[PDB]
This record gives sequence, structure tokens and C-alpha cells, in this order.
Amino acid sequence: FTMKYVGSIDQGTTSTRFIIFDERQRPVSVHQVPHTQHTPHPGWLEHDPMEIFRSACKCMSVAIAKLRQKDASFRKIEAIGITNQRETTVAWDRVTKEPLCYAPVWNDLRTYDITKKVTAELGGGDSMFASKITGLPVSTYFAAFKMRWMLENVPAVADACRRGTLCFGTIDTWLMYKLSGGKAFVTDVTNASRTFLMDLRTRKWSPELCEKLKIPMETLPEIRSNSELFGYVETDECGVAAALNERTPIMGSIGDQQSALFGNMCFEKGEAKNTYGTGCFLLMNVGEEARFSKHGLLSTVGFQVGRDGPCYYALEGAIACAGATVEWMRRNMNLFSHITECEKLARSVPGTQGIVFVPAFSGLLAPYWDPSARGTIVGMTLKTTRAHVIRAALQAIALQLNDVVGSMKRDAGLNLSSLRVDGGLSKNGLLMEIQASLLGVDILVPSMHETTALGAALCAGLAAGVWTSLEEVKAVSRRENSWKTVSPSGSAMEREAMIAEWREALKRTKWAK
Amino acid sequence: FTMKYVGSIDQGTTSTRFIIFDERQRPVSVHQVPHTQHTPHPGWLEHDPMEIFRSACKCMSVAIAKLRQKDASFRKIEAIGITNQRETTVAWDRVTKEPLCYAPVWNDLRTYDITKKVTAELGGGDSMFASKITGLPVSTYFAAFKMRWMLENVPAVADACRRGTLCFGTIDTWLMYKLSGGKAFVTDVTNASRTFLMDLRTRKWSPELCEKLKIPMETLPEIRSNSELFGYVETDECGVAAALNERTPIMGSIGDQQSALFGNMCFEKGEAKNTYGTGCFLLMNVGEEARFSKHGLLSTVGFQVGRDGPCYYALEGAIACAGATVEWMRRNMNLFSHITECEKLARSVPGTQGIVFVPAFSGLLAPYWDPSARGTIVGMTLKTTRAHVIRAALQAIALQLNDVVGSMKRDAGLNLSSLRVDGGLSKNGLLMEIQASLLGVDILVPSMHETTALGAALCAGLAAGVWTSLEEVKAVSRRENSWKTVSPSGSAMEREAMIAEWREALKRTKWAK
Ligand SMILES: O=[N+]([O-])c1ccc(OP(=O)(O)O)cc1
Repeated sequence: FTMKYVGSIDQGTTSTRFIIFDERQRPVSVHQVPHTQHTPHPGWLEHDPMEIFRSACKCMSVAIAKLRQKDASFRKIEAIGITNQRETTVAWDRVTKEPLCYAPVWNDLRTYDITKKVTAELGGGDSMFASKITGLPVSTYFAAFKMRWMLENVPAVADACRRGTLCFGTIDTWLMYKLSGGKAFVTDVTNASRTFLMDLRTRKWSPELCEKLKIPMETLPEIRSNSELFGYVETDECGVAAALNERTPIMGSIGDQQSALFGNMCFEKGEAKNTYGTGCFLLMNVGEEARFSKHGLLSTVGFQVGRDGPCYYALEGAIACAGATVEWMRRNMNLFSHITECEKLARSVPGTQGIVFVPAFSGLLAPYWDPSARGTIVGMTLKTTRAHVIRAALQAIALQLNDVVGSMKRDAGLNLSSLRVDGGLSKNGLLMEIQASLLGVDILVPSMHETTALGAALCAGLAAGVWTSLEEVKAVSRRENSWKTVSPSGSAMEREAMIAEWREALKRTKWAK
Repeated sequence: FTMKYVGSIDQGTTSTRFIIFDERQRPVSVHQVPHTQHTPHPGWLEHDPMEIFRSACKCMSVAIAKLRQKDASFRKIEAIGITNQRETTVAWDRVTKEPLCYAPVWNDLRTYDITKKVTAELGGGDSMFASKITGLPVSTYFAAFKMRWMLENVPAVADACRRGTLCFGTIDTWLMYKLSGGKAFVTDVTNASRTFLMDLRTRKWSPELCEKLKIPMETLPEIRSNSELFGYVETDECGVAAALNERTPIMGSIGDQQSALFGNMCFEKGEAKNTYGTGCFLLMNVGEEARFSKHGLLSTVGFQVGRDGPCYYALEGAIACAGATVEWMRRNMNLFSHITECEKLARSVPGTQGIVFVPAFSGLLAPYWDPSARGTIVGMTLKTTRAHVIRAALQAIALQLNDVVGSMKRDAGLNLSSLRVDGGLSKNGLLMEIQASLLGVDILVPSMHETTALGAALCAGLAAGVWTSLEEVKAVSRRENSWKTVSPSGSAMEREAMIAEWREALKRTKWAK
């Protein structure tokens, strides 16, 4: 007769949150705790993994306490799910159970040398040399290269290898270990697919790649699915085992972007979501068979519910961040003071009237991957004003979105039936409209924006029988969490012409070096 | 003897001033009357010649009246100089003593069709066909075309020519005619060199060009030098004769840009001035023989002191968007509000850190005439701020002058000796510093910034024997009216880098259509 509840640890780049969902998929208690963004050298970023673990734990205790106040009958959480910033890589010790050093983060660039050394000496100049095993190019992001760095550069890690005590893992594995008090060394397929060490289609580790990249398989955890028993919460770090009252299984684990994909109900092929945040990503569910990319996209696991469940696959494109760009204009250029001005300034003109603004501040991502491109504005006259500039920026973000979707259609051989939006600037109507116009499809916007956290809880709830199937999940959602829907409103010669402007502008972005 | 004074009528585009100078060259009295800007169609601008005449007479009597009140040694004006907006052309009747229409202004675009006709039907498509005679390209600015336009399109002008009663003249000629009572019908070599009817080398009306453009040599006045007896003031309009008290000679006449060149003492070859106004006009003194441009620059007369005395020639170049760029950043982009904030913001960063801001809003004038070039910013990152964008705008202005100056050096076979500056933007200390650094010459900023008015006052005063030579003229200024100097303060590698970024950036400006 009382509510069943599922727990979600959302371990992000800048903070950690615990969200408790009820069986109707509503966030009923939340707590958030930030952690320190250590940047020792230009271009490095690094996290304290004990800080992360303690944050996770504080979030669970405070969230649990806040719910108890709201619902005094609630005795236990059915299960806990983990979603996490991917690729960020932790090194720890099997016996001390303690980190050997700080965790270099997804967008950290200390792995640059090692990246060229790998392309050159292991894959003769082709970045895409192992893209049929991993689904990925050689890039600074991926875990194996951070792993490599910490073996070369960090004495205690180099040391711990010798002794057979060295564990490596992405943040899912790290949290999941420490929560288990040391008893669990596992990872899920979505996180593993970002190591550069896993085979995309088998979802097993690749001895070819470990051997080549010089990573002892002893260090690596057991790959499992996203939805199944990973272990139990058995730490009393900030009272957590106490607050949970019963022993609580961890039955969900999944990378943030996939988790947003899962939690926005993109279960069918052609369904896709655009997430905002510390980084911005478009993922498309492409179906049961992997799709590789000739147009600079990543091939990756969408989700796999259960060991024997079918594996859904995805293509992934990183774009510009509406948010970063908007904040830059406000805080660096002073083109407005508060975010409400932004949309009105953009709305106050009927177009860019000639200008294009390519916000390639740290290179061009998406189907272009040009790290020499820098932020550029073209076409300005004495009549141009900050309204045009702000507008052009929002157009620019829709435009890379479109080139990325273009690339996805080609690689995947499918259409994008719908785009779901989530992360902050899904709340800008004008942007949602231009996106809607340019892609020629609908843009869904949930009123329960909390969908990244939800994915992991759905994973954990499915596994534990809170919800019974993907069908029930979808139904409860349709029934409980409402969803605004933005429809296209463009010509074709508008679309063709705005893109034509865009094409010419990109030619003028090459700057660095 | 007693104290001597010289008056200067500074007849500009938006207002007329009268400045009385004392023999130490200090402005001791000023009055300024504006006049109406008639814009009968887009791109057209014209002026009321009798309103301008009345403004000049008002300014004279008020400035005089004000001076008697504050200076008991001021008995009379020894001579009057006239400086004027060039190219603006007035048509009047020898017997009614009055205009037959309003006066098309220098930047008036009604002459467009006529100049296309002239380029094809007389140049075979080469706008430079008569540049070796005139020093000038075919353009809407120059007076013959405005003369042609009024002949063709203003029935009263056509008629007056037929009766033999039509007078054409640039503003100097008109002012000197009406002040004369209708006696003097004269022009000075600097004004005449902007007509497209003068042979640069001889300084005579070219019978061929008058014949070819079908402008009759009977409509034109006598070309004299800048400094000599032109006539006397013989009107009592707005009480001017009663105020002058004693009969007063007119002994100086000089086009505004050349007047600023003279007033800044640029008497030797290699000496130049730049007015930093809305746009920039740079003039270099190239010496005693004409020099023709192979970089699109204008060849003109600099000055001529005394009838048939030595005649110094100049090269002239513009930029369109100097102060307009500061202003644009203020009103269109909100990068700042008060005008003091501009220099403050630009100093707050050590440099542009990668970015170039090419402010070619109305296109590139200067030695790379390109109307397809538009406003563009390259090089931006998330570290970029309005401070950087502002500093880059200062650098841009300085980089164009550099390019302009570079072309003058090539055209003349001379080094830039030094650059004297005036205009509002010369008060921007950082811009002058950046400019000295790039040109590797001293920049001279006069504290008495009334340099246009002074040029004409000096011409009149030399001719009247208030000052006896140019050496004396220089001596008094160096002594009395103190100059600030700004020396180069940068490395040759910072110079060469900034110019290399500038040249790279210029290749990205092509946009319009
Ligand atoms: O540089 N200009 O374009 C420009 C030049 C002169 C103007 O008017 P003035 O200052 O009264 O002569 C106004 C604008």
C-alpha cells in the first residue's frame, strides 16, 4: 500500500546528486554537493575521488532524511542506480582501497602526447585505426589513454601495477566499489564502451587493444549490463547504510549521456536526445546492430537491459553548448545582463540580416573536428547590433545540430523521428523553434527535466521489478510526466539558404596555428 | 606696434566656425553656427549656400564682439583665412548674385550614374583614365560630376550657362565671392585639385577635361595659391562689416584636410598628419613634384604659399570606420557606455591574445579597395572579453593607417618622418601608443587641437606679415602651443606578428552580396 522508491546517484563533472524516484517516476527527494575542479596546468582537469565518493554519500543521507520527513512510512529504497560522467578515470589499490592519485577528467589534455604516440606508433597515422573494435577515434578523452598516462607519470600507480594490487575504473566502477565496501569490481557496457578497450559488438574487453596500449587486464573490472545486481551498499560513510535501513542492492549503472537517452524513453531506433550540461551531446538510438561512422561521429552502446537483454546501439555527436555561448555573451561581452533579455533581443529582429557567428571557441566539434577553428563573426555592418549577434549564436547551435543529424542519417541509414531536449537551454523557446525548423522534426521537452538521473533509476527499477518492462515504463511516463512539443516552422529555401550562409562561414574559422 | 590677430572661417560639413587667433597662435575667440542638412532622397545630401554664408557672417561678428569684451588690445583683424569642406559644389548666377539650387555635398551619391557613364564612355572601363592629369579616380566625390549633374538636371543652371551668367565653385570660392560683395571669383590650388578639372602638374584648368566632361571654362574661377590677397570683406550681412570696423582683407584659402596638414606644420617632404575622426584622413607631404599612386591613393596639392611660390604636393588616404567603430561598439553592441570606458577597458588587458577585429562594416577603403569586405572578428575563445574586442578595434585602426602609410612610402619613395595627429580619437592615449609602435616614428599630439582652423589662419597671417616665414611659424608653435610626443614602445617581433595576423585576418573579410 506504500510507495516503492528507487535511488539514483548522478555523479556529474561539477557535482554529485542523489535523486529518489517513486514508482510513478517523480523525483521526490534531491540533494546536490559540488566538488573541486583542480586544474594544475593549463588544459588539465582532475578530481578527488574520495571527495566524489563522500559527496555521493552525503547526498544519499540528506536525501533519505528529507524523504523520511515527507513520508514517515517509507522504510527502504528498493534499489539504487548509478549514472556518471564518463571516461574520467580513477586508479586505486586493491588492498588499501584508496586512490593512488587524482582522477584525470574526460576533457583533460595531459594525454595529448600519448594520443599522437598511439596514432603514430600503433596505428600508422590513422586516428580511426581501431574504430571497428571500439567505435571510437584515438582522442584525449578516452579512459585507456588516461590509464596509460598514470602508468607512465605517477610513481604509486606504476608501483601498484608491479604488485598486482592496481585497480583502474571509470566513475561508475569507482563509486560501485566503495559503496560495496570493496566487494565489487564491475562496470556497465555504456561506460566500458568509452575505455577504448572494449569491443563494441561483443561487449567484451579486447586483448588486442590492452596488449597494444600496454594495459594489464588484471586492472580491469567485469563488464556487465546496465540493469542487474552489481552489489550492495555496505559502507557507513556518512551514515548511508544506516539511513538506507535495509541492505540495498545497486542494480543500475550507466553513463550520463546514455542515461539521458534511456530516461527520455528513446527505446526505438531513430529516437534521439540532445543533452545540455558541462558538455553537450546528441545521441541517437540506432537499433540492435552497431553503426560505424564515416562522418566524424562516435559509435557507442545506447543501453542493454539485463545480461540476456538485447543491446541497443547509438551514434553520438558533441556540439557547442547553447549555455556556454549564452553565458559567454552575457559575462564576457556584456551583450545583456540577465537571461530574460537574451530571448527578447533575439526575438526583436526577424533574422541575422547578413551575419553568421561560429562559436568554435575551442575548435569545431561535430561532423567537422577541426581544432584550429576559433570563434568568428562575419558579415557585420554599421546596422548590426547585439540582437543579431545573440540571434546568430542561437542559429549557429541549431546549425551544428543539423549537420550532426545530417551525419547521423547518413551513417545510420535512418530518419530522426523525434528529438527530445533536456539540460537548461531547452527552456529557450526561440532556439527550440529554430532547431525544430532546421531538422524538420518535432522537439519534445519534458516538464520533469530530471531525466538523466531517471535513466539510472529506470535501469535499477527494471532490474528489481518496480517496473516490469520498457512498455510499463513508457506508459507511466506518458501518464505522469507531461511534455511540451515544438513543431517545425520553416520553408525549404530558408533552410537551404541559412545552411548556405553557414557553409561559407565555416571556411573562415581556421585560425589557430 | 600693437597686438595682431588673424581670423579663420572653418566651414565644415555640419557647422561653420570663426576662430580668432593671436600671434602666439592661440585660439582666443570662437563662435559656431550649424546649418541644415537637406536630404531629398536616400544617398543625397546638399546644403543651403546662403545659409552657410550667413553662418559665417554670424560667427565673425559674435567672435569679434566676444573678443573686444575680454581683450583690450584687440583693435582689428589683420586678415582672414578660409578653410572648407572640399568637393561640395555651389552653382550661382553672376547677376542675381545667388544660388540656382542647393549644393550637392562631398559625400552625396546622386552623381553615381554620371560617373559610370564617364568611366565607360570616356575611360573604356578604366576609372583611372585621367588620374595622371587630375591625380584622381573617377568618383562621386569630385566637383566636375556635381557640376555635370546640375548642368544636366537643374534647368536654372542650364539656363544660366546659356545666358553666360553661371558661376560654379567649391565652398572657398563661394564664401570669397559673397564676402567680396561679388567682386572676387577665385579658388585656391588645394580646392581646385578636388574638382577633377585641374591638371595637377600645372595647376591650371585642363581645357581637355573641361571639353571632355562638357563643363565650360567660363563657369570656373581663377586658381590662386593658398596665401595671398584674395579680396576684402565688403558685405554687411549679419553686421559683419560693422564688426570688422576697418576694411578687412581675405588672404588665405585652403581645403580642410590640407589645412590640417598645414596647421600641423607638415612643411617638409615625409611629414604627415592623421585626423582620427569618424573616419581617418591621412595626408603626407611628398615634396615639390606630383606623385601618382599605384595603390589607389589620391594625388593632391598639399599647399602653396604665395602666388606662384613653391607648391607642395601630397598623397591622401582614408579609412571609413575609425570613431564610427568606437561608437558602434557603444550603441550597437553595449560593450561600454561612457566614452572614457573605451581606453580603460582596452588597457586592462595586455593585448588581443589572438583575435583580429576587421571593422570593414562599409567595406575596405585604404590601399585595398574592397566593397565586398564586411565586419569580422576572428580568433575568439572563452577567454575572450569585451576588453580584447575593444583593444583589437584600436589595433585595427592603427593597422590600416600602417598599410596606408606603407603605400604612401612606396608611391613617394620617401620614409614617413613623423606623424602629427588631431581628431577626437587622438585623445585616446593607447591608440596613439599602439600607432607609434607600429609605424616606428614619433607621434605628435598638439594640445591646441584646432589645427584645421589654424592652417587657414597661418596662410592669411603669412600673406599679411603677422608671421614672416615657416621657420618662425614653427618656432612660435614649438615655444607656445605645447606638443605631447609619443614614441614607439614595442618590439619588432610584436610589430611583425600583429601585422602578420592582420594580413591573415584580411583574407577572411570577403562577404557582401
Ligand atoms: O570623417 N567624416 O566622415 C566626417 C567629416 C566631417 C564631418 O563634419 P565636420 O566635422 O563638421 O566637417 C562629419 C564626418
